[PDB]
Amino acid sequence: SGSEELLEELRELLERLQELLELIEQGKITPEQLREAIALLIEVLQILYEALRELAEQLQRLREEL
Amino acid sequence: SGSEELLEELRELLERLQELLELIEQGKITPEQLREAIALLIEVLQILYEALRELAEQLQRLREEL
Amino acid sequence: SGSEELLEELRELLERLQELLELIEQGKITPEQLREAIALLIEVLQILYEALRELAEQLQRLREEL
Repeated sequence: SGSEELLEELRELLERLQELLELIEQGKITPEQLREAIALLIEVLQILYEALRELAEQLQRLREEL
Repeated sequence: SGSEELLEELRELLERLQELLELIEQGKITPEQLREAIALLIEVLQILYEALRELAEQLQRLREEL
Repeated sequence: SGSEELLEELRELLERLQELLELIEQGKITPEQLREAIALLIEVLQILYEALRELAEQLQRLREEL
């Protein structure tokens, strides 16, 4: 579906966020990397919101098919 | 549905987060704005979690209608 | 379902994020706590992404059951 393609981007961005998470856990993240992590969180969330909207549209269209 | 109303709030908060993202991309965000972005990310996520829970409840109720 | 178990972890992590949000709103959060909040946002998002993928798989399997 389309939701899938969106989930692929969630996946890759989250792999970079996983690296930033491990830097936080290690105590090594710089201010520039904290700003990168904030930006990636916003980018991920915008895509996850769109995938949510598409899944809600599918569920309500099928609710309208019964 | 109810999920929709929740998605509207995700939408507006995300428009402010889009502005903060562009400040990060420009290299211009202040510490106060980084703190604002973190707060908005938490607020958005709380709403997206509730919308997720409602959609999972709908899917499992329909799973129970078949 | 499985999505539920995932939503429980979203719930608890979000209760700690709620506390960090209130510190931001009060003007009292430290840099260490800002880093904690960023890490928790990434952890929550990884779980919410997995719960999204599972719900999309369920919807598309049922789409394939009609």
